[PDB]
Amino acid sequence: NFIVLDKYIKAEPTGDSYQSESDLERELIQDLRNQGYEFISVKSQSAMLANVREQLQNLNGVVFNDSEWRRFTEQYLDNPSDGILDKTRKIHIDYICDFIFDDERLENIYLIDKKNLMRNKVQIIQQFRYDVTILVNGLPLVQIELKKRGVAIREAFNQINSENSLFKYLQLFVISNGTDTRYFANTTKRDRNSFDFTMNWAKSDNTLIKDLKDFTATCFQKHTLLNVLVNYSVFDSSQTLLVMRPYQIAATERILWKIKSSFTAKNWSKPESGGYIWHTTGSGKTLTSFKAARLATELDFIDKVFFVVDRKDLDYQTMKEYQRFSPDSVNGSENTAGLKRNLDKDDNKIIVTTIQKLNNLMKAESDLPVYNQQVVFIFDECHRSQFGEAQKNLKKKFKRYYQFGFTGTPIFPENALGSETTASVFGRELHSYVITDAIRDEKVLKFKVDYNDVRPQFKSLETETDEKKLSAAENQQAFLHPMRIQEITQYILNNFRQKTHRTFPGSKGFNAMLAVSSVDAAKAYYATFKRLQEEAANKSATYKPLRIATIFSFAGEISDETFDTSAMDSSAKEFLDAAIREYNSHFKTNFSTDSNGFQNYYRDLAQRVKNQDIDLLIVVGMFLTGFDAPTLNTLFVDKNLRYHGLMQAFSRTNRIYDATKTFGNIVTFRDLERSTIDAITLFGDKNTKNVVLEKSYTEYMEGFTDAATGEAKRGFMTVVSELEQRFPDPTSIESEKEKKDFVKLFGEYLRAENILQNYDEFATLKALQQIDLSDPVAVEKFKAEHYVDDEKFAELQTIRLPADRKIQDYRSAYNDIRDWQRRWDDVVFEVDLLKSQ
Ligand SMILES: Nc1ncnc2c1ncn2[C@@H]1O[C@H](COP(=O)(O)OP(=O)(O)OP(=O)(O)O)[C@@H](O)[C@H]1O
Ligand SMILES: [Mg+2]
Repeated sequence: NFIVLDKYIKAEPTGDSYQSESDLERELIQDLRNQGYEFISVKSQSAMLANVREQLQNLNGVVFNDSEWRRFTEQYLDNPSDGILDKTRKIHIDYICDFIFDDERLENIYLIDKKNLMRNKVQIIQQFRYDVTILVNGLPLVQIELKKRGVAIREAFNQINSENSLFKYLQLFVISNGTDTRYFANTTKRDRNSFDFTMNWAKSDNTLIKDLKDFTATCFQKHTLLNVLVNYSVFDSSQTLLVMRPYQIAATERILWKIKSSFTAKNWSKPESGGYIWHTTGSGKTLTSFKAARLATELDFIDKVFFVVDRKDLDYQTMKEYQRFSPDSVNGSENTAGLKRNLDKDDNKIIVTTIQKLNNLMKAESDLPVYNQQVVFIFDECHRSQFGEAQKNLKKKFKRYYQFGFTGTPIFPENALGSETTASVFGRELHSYVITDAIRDEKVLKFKVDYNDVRPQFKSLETETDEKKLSAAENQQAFLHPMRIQEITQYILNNFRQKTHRTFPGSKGFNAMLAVSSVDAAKAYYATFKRLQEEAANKSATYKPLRIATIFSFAGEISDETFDTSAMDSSAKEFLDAAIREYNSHFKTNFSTDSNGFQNYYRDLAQRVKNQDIDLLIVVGMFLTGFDAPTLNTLFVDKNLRYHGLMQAFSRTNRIYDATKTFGNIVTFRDLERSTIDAITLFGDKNTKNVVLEKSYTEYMEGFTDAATGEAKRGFMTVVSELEQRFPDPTSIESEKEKKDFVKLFGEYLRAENILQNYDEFATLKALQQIDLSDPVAVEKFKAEHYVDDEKFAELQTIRLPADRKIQDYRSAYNDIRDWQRRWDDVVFEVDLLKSQ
């Protein structure tokens, strides 16, 4: 009985007017009542408290007196000092209070029955703003915000903890205009707080369920809702609440059903017992897989659950997270001691480990009791090389097992390259969520891939398709040639802030990575960066330097780098040591070259790249696979990437953040265009690249038509033209209609400008807006910096952009109309783009 349905029957309108908010609320209440949600009238905190007393007393089979209830309220349920985070902690972890009565007996008082869900009492109330609140055992856990049919859901979200304090217990938010319904977690954290994280409910085929009637009839089925709240909502060690998306739940629950059905049939340790999940890169594989293992421990018939990852994919939050379930057993090292120690932990089913360690252990160990136990394996995006050996030993040793795997880049026959196919190893595909689905849902970002062809001397070298010549090409004469490195480094320095959206004043923006071909490349780059930055530091006292850092150790798959720095040669070792010394100096930290020091350097670095304490990370093969950095928008690539490695590296930029991050920038100094198309194609079909790859500069300036949606889009020059024709201003106002039309138009302007900030052509056009009128030192400087010859420099002067001041006036008027709107249904303001500018 899956809560993400294989088949659902699109319901019928009554009807029975569906236009207004109270109409939506009427049908919502009626439908929920048909679904077994008792409706009650609660006008106060007092009445809520009373109702809760009733439900909890019934649920726990106990009766408080007024003194005991008051004490229970003040010290556990209703603590005045409690915030939202404390209530979430109470729902997810601390949901049992061991209470001392007046007669001095001790009893466990549950807020929720998680063992038997349906014993829980669900109820509904309405607003005491049109809202409908779902109470579980009296506690409000769900909030449905209702808006009129006309109201744009993104603006509705844009609009909408203290008192009444019981509403701190809120876990799940849902907001509907009746055409569309979107759910999102309740939290105080602000980094997941944008519209991009709101979610549509769906089926196993990931077909969306937009409207309120069907959302209600599916997501709001008591069994579905309660399972989403209790079993499908992850609370991490940073006290962040993440509600899972339908594809994550579908995959997870299908894995659970698979394990159980395979156990009932006593059919195990063969491909048909387990399964694989194809979840496109960035879709949340680590979150879901770890969650699945944790749920798999809840099966009584299972003795042990292995959750296994690749040390290559480790980073700060993830290690912090694994530490509590498997103390000091998860790291870069080869040591199996922590693994075999956790393996002996009494009354404990979960073991997190790295594939390296599991393989080492399975190599060294023979008679381990676990081999004979009923075991579940969950593999999270493991590289092929280690995985094969691990599989050989796994097959030979564990006698009763169900193994599962998550990947965003499966192994088909056509990419086999010496290894076994994913299907051969894991058997059936239990669920799929592909790249095109993810991009359709906006849960993942597109790529803008561009070869920067600025360098004629090195061009034929950068276009080389032959594998052997490329290997031979790494030296000071060809790829590592001082001028090439200097030109690239100068480009990256010059265009960094532009790429990363640091350009407009006071803007926070993003950061970037530089992926390179080898250790010598990394060294050359770091050195050149320091040199050029010191020179620019001389040239100007107003220069504001970037913070560069690097990490690497020793070696279309991306080559793994061990955490043992001893394997490095002396030159690299000394350069890394020097780099860590400098890093230590600036950041006031102590990390050393030794195993532990380098391990903690890796950790601290991951952390500082995630929060933008470091502006550009110069890496070779590290952090190119699993690294999670939503604020990283740009990857610079001097390296040969193909297929799964290509997709995995590029995906470092694919994390959604908000309206500011439109897509990830991939700026390459070697021609990757063909490899990009091949890679995207392998993992999709011949049309996949059109959905994945962003369109051209010319298309965004002059207009085009999107294939997937079918909609026509302006047309930034068209937008600007309409701004000047229709709104010379202030007289182009004052009526309401003109205000509205202007808000819509300028909205388009802001979205288009924001998009075009990532194109060198537009950056150049904008750049040209200071320049000349007498001394052409800055003219030739403009030509050299933007690599623009005279033939272009002539035409760029012909293209009229609107004056900076006119833009400022537009922006301030836009903001004014917004503030006024606070004190119009179709209209959506760009809050996110505004708040930066
Ligand atoms: N259901 C969700 N709700 C909120 N945030 C989510 C959800 N699922 C994933 N995320 C966020 O998306 C980001 C990427 O998650 P994650 O690294 O698990 O994806 P992945 O597919 O494992 O990535 P990769 O393919 O690089 O290994 C994380 O920061 C995570 O917090
Ligand atoms: Mg991951």
